[PDB]
Amino acid sequence: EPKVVGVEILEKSGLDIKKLVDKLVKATAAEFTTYYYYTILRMHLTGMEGEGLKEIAEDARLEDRLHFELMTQRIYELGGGLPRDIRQLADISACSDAYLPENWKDPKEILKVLLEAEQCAIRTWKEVCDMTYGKDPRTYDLAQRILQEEIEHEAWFLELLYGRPSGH
Amino acid sequence: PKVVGVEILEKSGLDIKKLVDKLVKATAAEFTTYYYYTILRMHLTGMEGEGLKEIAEDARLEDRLHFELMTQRIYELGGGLPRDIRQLADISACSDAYLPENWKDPKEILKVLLEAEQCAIRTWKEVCDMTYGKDPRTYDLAQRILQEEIEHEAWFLELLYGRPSGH
Amino acid sequence: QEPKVVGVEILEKSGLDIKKLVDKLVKATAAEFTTYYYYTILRMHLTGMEGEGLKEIAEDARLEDRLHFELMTQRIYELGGGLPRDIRQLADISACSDAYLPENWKDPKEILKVLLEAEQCAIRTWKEVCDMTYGKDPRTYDLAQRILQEEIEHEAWFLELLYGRPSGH
Amino acid sequence: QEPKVVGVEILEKSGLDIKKLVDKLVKATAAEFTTYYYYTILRMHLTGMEGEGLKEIAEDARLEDRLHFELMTQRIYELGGGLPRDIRQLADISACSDAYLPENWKDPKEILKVLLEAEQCAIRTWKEVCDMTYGKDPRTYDLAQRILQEEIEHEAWFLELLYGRPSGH
Amino acid sequence: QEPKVVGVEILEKSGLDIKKLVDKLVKATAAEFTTYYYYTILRMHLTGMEGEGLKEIAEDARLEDRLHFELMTQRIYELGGGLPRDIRQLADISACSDAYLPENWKDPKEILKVLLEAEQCAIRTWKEVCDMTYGKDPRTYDLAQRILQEEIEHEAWFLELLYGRPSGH
Amino acid sequence: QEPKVVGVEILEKSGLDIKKLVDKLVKATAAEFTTYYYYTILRMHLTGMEGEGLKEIAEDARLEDRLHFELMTQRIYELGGGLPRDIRQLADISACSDAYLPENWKDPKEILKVLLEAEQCAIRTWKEVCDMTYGKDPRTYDLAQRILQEEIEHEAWFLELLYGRPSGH
Amino acid sequence: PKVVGVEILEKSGLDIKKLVDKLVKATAAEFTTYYYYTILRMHLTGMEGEGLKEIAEDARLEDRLHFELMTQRIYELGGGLPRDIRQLADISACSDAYLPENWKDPKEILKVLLEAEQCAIRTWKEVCDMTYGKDPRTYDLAQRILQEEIEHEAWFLELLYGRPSGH
Amino acid sequence: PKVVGVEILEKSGLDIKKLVDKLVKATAAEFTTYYYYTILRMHLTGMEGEGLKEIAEDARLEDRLHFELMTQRIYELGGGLPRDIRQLADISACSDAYLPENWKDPKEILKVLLEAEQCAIRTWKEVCDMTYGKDPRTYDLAQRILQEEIEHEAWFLELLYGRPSGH
Amino acid sequence: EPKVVGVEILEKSGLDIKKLVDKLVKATAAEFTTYYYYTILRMHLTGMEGEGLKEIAEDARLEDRLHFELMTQRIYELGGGLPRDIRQLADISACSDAYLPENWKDPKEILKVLLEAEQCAIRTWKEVCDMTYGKDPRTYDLAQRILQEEIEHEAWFLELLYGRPSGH
Amino acid sequence: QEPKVVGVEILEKSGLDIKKLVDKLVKATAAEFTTYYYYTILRMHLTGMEGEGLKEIAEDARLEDRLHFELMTQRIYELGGGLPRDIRQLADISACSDAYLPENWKDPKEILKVLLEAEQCAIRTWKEVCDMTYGKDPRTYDLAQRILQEEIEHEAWFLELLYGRPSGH
Amino acid sequence: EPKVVGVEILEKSGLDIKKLVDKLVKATAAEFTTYYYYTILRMHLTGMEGEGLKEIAEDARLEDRLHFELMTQRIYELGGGLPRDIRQLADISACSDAYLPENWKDPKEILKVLLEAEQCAIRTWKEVCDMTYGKDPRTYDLAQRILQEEIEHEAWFLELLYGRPSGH
Amino acid sequence: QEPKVVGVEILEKSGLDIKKLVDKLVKATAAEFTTYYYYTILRMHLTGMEGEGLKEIAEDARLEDRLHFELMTQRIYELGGGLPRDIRQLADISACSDAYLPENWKDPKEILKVLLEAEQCAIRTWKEVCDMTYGKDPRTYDLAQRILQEEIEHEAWFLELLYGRPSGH
Ligand SMILES: [Fe+3]
Ligand SMILES: [Fe+3]
Ligand SMILES: [Fe+3]
Ligand SMILES: [Fe+3]
Ligand SMILES: [Fe+3]
Ligand SMILES: [Fe+3]
Ligand SMILES: [Fe+3]
Ligand SMILES: [Fe+3]
Ligand SMILES: [Fe+3]
Ligand SMILES: [Fe+3]
Ligand SMILES: [Fe+3]
Ligand SMILES: [Fe+3]
Ligand SMILES: [Zn+2]
Ligand SMILES: [Zn+2]
Ligand SMILES: [Zn+2]
Ligand SMILES: [Zn+2]
Ligand SMILES: [Zn+2]
Ligand SMILES: [Zn+2]
Ligand SMILES: [Zn+2]
Ligand SMILES: [Zn+2]
Ligand SMILES: [Zn+2]
Ligand SMILES: [Zn+2]
Ligand SMILES: [Zn+2]
Ligand SMILES: [Zn+2]
Repeated sequence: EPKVVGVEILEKSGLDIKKLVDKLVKATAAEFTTYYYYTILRMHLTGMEGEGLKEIAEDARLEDRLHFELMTQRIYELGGGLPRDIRQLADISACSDAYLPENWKDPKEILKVLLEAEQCAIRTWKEVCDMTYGKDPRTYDLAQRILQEEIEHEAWFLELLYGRPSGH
Repeated sequence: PKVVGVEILEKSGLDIKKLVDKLVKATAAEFTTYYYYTILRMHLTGMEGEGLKEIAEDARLEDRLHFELMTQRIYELGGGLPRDIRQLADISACSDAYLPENWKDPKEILKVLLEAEQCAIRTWKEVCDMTYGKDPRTYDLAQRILQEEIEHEAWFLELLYGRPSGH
Repeated sequence: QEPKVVGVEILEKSGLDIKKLVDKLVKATAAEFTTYYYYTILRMHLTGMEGEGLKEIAEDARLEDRLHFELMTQRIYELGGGLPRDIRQLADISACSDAYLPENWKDPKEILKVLLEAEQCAIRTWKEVCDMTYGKDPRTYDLAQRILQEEIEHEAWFLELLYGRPSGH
Repeated sequence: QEPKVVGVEILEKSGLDIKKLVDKLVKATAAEFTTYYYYTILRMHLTGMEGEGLKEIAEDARLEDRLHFELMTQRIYELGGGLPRDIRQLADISACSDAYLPENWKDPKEILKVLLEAEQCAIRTWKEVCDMTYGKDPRTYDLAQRILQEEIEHEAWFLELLYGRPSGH
Repeated sequence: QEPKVVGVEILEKSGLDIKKLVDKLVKATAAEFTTYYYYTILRMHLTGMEGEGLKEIAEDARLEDRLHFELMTQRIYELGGGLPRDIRQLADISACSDAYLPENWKDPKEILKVLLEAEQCAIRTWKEVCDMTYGKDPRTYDLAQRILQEEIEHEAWFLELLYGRPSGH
Repeated sequence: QEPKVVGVEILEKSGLDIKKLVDKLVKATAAEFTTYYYYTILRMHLTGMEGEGLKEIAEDARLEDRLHFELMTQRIYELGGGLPRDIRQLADISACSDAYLPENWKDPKEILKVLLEAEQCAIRTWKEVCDMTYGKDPRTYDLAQRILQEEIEHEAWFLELLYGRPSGH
Repeated sequence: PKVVGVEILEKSGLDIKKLVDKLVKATAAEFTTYYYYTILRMHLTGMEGEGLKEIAEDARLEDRLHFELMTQRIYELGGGLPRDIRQLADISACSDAYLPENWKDPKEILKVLLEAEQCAIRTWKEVCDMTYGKDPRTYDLAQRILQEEIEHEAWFLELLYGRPSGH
Repeated sequence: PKVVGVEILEKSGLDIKKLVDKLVKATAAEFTTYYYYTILRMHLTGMEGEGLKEIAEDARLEDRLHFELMTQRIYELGGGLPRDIRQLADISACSDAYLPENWKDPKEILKVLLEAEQCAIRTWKEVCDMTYGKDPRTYDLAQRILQEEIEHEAWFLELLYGRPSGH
Repeated sequence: EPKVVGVEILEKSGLDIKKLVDKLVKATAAEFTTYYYYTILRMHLTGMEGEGLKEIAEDARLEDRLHFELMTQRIYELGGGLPRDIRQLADISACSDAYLPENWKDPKEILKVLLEAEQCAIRTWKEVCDMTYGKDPRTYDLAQRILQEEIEHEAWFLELLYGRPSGH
Repeated sequence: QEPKVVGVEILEKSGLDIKKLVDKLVKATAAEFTTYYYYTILRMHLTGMEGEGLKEIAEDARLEDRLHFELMTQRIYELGGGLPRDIRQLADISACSDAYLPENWKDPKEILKVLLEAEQCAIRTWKEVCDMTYGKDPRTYDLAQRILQEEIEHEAWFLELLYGRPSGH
Repeated sequence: EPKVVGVEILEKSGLDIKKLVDKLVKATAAEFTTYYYYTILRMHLTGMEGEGLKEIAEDARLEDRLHFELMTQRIYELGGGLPRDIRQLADISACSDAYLPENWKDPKEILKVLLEAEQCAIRTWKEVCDMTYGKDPRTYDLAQRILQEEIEHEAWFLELLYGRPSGH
Repeated sequence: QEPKVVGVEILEKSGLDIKKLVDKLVKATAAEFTTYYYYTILRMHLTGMEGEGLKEIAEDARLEDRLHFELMTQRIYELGGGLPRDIRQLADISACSDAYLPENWKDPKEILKVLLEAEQCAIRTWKEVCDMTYGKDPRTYDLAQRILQEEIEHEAWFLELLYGRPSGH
């Protein structure tokens, strides 16, 4: 088999690459399911109450799809892969399925689901940062970038649900 | 002069005078919509109506382009717009989208917008039915317009009621 | 009681079975979503000097199929339908068989075969939708026709690679 | 092996004669290619102060007809057909009569007559294709309809110049 | 409560009659909206080889006058006025006479005469607004001045076509 | 001795008190700078589902007012004036009262009231500058008029939100 | 022909022949500036003059556009440019901006630039005074130009002396 | 009419009738190339031919622009294109770039492309030699075209053989 | 009150968030005052000596305004705010007021003030980096980005005052 | 010291008379500057419905000739020459006769004649420069050739308008 | 001499700046030689085998030239410089000269050279990251960015030589 | 045996020594590469208030010379030549002397002298290539002429800075 120096420099640090890839896959799986589940959640932000909220949920959805594309590349660079079956992907997702709630006509119910998904993502990508910190500059940078946007996403929904200031 | 773009329609047994008459009435409604939606958008005020303005604005501008689009086709078919602007108002396929009395309730404005769009859907669907399998040019343009009226209705349905649609 | 939806009424007047249409739309649109996932993996494994040029053709199909998902999803909700609540449901009701990475994937022709079969299924799937909406539902027909148009192109791409059959660019 | 082409199968199921369709497509597309050549010459000879403003209208038609050629050529190969081997064959099978420079070309109305007759032939030609593919072949219909749409516009341009007949811009 | 509108107060302090100003603005803005309709028809009928180059000049005026309508309508509502409830009312209160298609429209000079008279009326109309707002209402003056500026250009275009009078481009 | 500044001489010939003008300009421009700061905080606290849509309107005003600061600052130096040496001086000489975050800011109407009052002060402030420069200083008048024009729009935005009063977009 | 854009000015008691005469002389100076600033910019050489070239270049190009701008207006008012280019030079509102003798000192070039701009300020200010409250079109264009001449003077004042201005 | 753009060439002792005749034959080859390269590109199929299509496409589109470019010049010199499109085919400077019999081997297609480009190089080089030192306009355009034919040959040489060239 | 997971992940590290926000506010305050004071400093880079220097001071001014916008967002994400009064902001600024010097007609006097402001900013943002290093990826990244531009700004003015090479 | 200018040395080695070349360049470039002035007037007077479409062709020539002036002026200074101190000197040394507005300018053919004669002079003028720099001065040749190229186009435009002679677009 | 605070903050950390600059110069020298040597290597990726490979080698070449431009700036900011002579630069390069191989007509021979150059770059920039980690935010960020692209470059050539998945 | 290269054959027919040409091209192109390196260092040391404005002129030359390297390198391979195997070879065969940082670099005139001498060498170098290819090799001549054209401009820039000699912008 071939010498992969991009991997060797990580192994020298004592980094467990199988464990890292496994965490990346679960985190990345959650991004893909988010892209699906946030589609439905955005659709159901209806009425005059929910109208302005759609574009905030839309932004999060599209940015999370790009988080999937971003970290997928890295998984393969490290010698890992995505699950063969899409159902496997759903089952190993780092996060709980962001289902449409029962009383979805109250947009706060939708916002709670979005908020919980984002909070899970924050914990998930923060764990990846802690592992790659001081060992894997490439993975750390990508994971830090993603984490940075999840923090923003949580801040958006916190501002809508509660009266908590954040951004724009 | 020989107009072959018309001859190919006549061969299909399409009544062109009747078609143009329908096109003019449908196109006239697009022009009045451009005027009336201006006033309806202006009065979507307050914190309730603020986000609604841009949705009404999008419909208004798209409907003006529907007028531009089908006006070209009317003249290609040998027809024309009414000589007087008041005639145009009178032959409009749709009822006048007047500002309602309790306009400070934005739902009243949304009701008027919704009714205007629903009329447009029925209007352009009729044109599609006549041109279907006979007039590819007019069908395509009418279909395109109808497609956007469906979207417009869906927007206002989502606002008035809690009914999902688009973006 | 429930709102009047005239965009749906004009379809019902034609005798169109809207529940049956929406069902077909959901299954077709579900296949576009799974394509987006499965083509990702298929594209990743078009490796070596043989597979290098093939990646961007598979990429083009993947990205266009994701936009097919976005496009028809909007229409499904306009018709009063919805996507499955669970992502696993979506996978299961898909109109097409799962485009799994083949066993001998290092032969790029094996991957091309899987891509081709997926596209061929999509052609049949969207053609059925066109036949139902033809002369009844202008909006759904136009969107389904547009999608079908690109699936035909996608098939043609992979036919040109697998066999020596001329198509496009 | 001879490959399964599902984009063709779905057409055959409708009872569409594909050999006859491709033959019509080739003759129509040939006329587009000759238009691109002949309209070059016709445009060149729209001279003087009378013909100056007419050049750009003939130019627009020329370039749009060249894109019609490019558009439908792709579709011909997707259907398993091809362009004629020889360029002279193409000229001979053209759906339309050759748009030759008239004898009294210094009268710009003589040139406009030739342009108009060429467009009128194209309208009839692409309308036939629409009638054949209508309800059977969504892809070919859509493309042919798009082209027909522009030929109708082109005829309208020249009708407005020759006679005083309103149209577009 | 009835709100304090300081953008209006600063005008009242100058001794400006706001009801009279708004009335003039509405009549002037109404003429812009009717122009957009009537110039459509006038442009359509600038046919033949004589009228071909004239279409785009009439087009430019039409589109610019539609933007004049949009521009001043905003200002009317800022001043606490509104457009007429009915579109027929708008037509009736228009500052200018209806720009009807003339009888011998096949002579493009007949159309140019109508265009010119409409522009000349607009110049007088917007010049009056400038005189009223001059030294009192900077916002309305600036907008009216901008519009007047383009009406002067429009008149100059048609004067150059009808007569041999130099102007612009 | 000191350079001849003809851009200033033409103003002095009109009898314009340049020291007094520059003073008014500095105080007006100081208010634009503090607006940029204070609107930042006000925008940040337009939270919840009530305040979400209001943020971008407050944002637009903030950014436009910062450009008003940039615009008139250039002019102040052209007239031989300058900004205060200390940033605390600037705050104190501001033409307008500090747009502090209100106590019950969680009611977005409280924030809107503060925004409205700031804009109303700016309208009065720039209108005074227009009155002084009117018929004497074309450059300062034009810039002050432009700014005033946008403050009128800003007021209209917040009037439409607080009360149901129609304006713009 | 009836020219209503002119009639509205005559009603104000504006002397149009006198106005056009001033406009032509002012516009002529803009044309000569375009020529003379070319030569002045070329000779802003050395390490001293290197940064100065682009400031002189900006003025030159803006002044050429002033010529284009007001030339249109002259013809709208029924006037015209001089038949001969030498006439234009002679009726210029400003003295010829000749390359000075000790041009290798860039301050000499800056002095010539500054004097030309100062003349332009006085020239266009006079036009503003005449058209003020009578001719909105000519006033607006003249005001716009004057505005840029003020900026141009400020640029050269900042270079020659230590006087702050802009960017 | 006096055509001075032609007179300046005649003074150089340039045979303009002979030049135009060569230009027409060279330009005719560009037009046929646009047709024939279409078919050649279509048949660069399989995994072997996939990357080759875009290189053949680039040549095809550039050669069509060569036709547009020199066609203008032919008319400036008082010449014209053949009345019949079949005449154009017959007077082409180059042999017809027919699809070869064993086209499924992409090297067969590349051979045809290469031969067509090599003919074009010789064709436009001849035009450069005639116009060299006499006709700056025609020389410049011919030189430009020749420059791209050299590049086209280099592309196909790199594909057929292992010969380095460009990108 | 609401659960803010973007904050919780920082608290787990042992990061003092009140102390961090306090440092961010003082640093961010200095960026805002820079935007004001560099306006005046740029205006007074006059003559043929100062002409080319204006655009370098302009670039720093505009980039520092964006540093204010950037870190302000983050302050609110962390549950902090800007001072209620603008005068408070000036008083808590991390840096000394970049006043116009007395002999400003010598452009070197202006450059000295600009240089001292930038040097203060370097120390200020470096302190923030040291605190957030290995605990707060989002704040660290933003502070590192800003620091990176302050280093460039100092290098610009060092190249003008002294003959010290840097960049472009 | 007097500096070594190698860009000039390489020309002197060819036996090129640089003083004579610069003199020709100045006279040719002077004609471009006067063209920019005179073509302004000529364009203004292409009025009526006859002259309307002709304006933009005269406009294109005017603007392109102004860029010819800018282009070759740079080269004159690179060769160690300069433009005349006085603008009147420039007019007098112009390679071409002054393109004055003709007496019967209301006939647009009279204007076209003047334009044509000016272009024909420019062709002869720049062709001379090409002949001198040919095989000696690559930079001056290339620039002169580029200009000549556009003058040939300009002559072709006016020949097509005056007479019925084909050319371009 | 002048106070350079951008350097002082590094010295406080205990960072050896002479040693760091020396490593930066050798790393940066390798980027410059890469720009030259990859030109030749790309030229010789000929035939129908090598055609698609040219653009991948082109991308690496151009990105490595930008790595040279990027880190050169930083070298001067730290008070270092490039070698006076270009031949010195070649001799101190961190990497072995990426010469055209003897059997270059086999594109795999070229790919091996490209791969070895990229693997050397990975080790080189990873060393810089390890030194600047937790001491020099600016240098670390730039070196991390470069490393990130070298990892991608290695992954490209690994995918071509062997059948190893990576990116696009 | 070896492929027929017609782009080379047409040159050989002219009697052009291609081996000698390629050799000159390589040495000229090598100097463009070393310029890119050496100008980097020279630009870096144009410090202080004296050198600030000079940096961007040196930058422009550096970047343009790197593109000269890219441009002619392509041509060298088209002619069947190649770049030196070792980068040290390239440095040694360079047509120009190494543009080293001078000892008293803190005087920007010392740096300008080095830049000027490098450009002057490039002018002579590319002029020689033009003389050889003149009337034989249109492609190489055109590229070499273009490069020469920019070296003349580069020299003119540095002549204007070092001495007071007018040039361009
Ligand atoms: Fe998220
Ligand atoms: Fe609508
Ligand atoms: Fe597909
Ligand atoms: Fe056509
Ligand atoms: Fe008008
Ligand atoms: Fe404001
Ligand atoms: Fe000026
Ligand atoms: Fe070719
Ligand atoms: Fe800073
Ligand atoms: Fe000319
Ligand atoms: Fe690399
Ligand atoms: Fe150079
Ligand atoms: Zn995410
Ligand atoms: Zn509509
Ligand atoms: Zn699809
Ligand atoms: Zn066509
Ligand atoms: Zn108007
Ligand atoms: Zn403001
Ligand atoms: Zn001026
Ligand atoms: Zn060609
Ligand atoms: Zn900062
Ligand atoms: Zn010219
Ligand atoms: Zn690198
Ligand atoms: Zn060079």
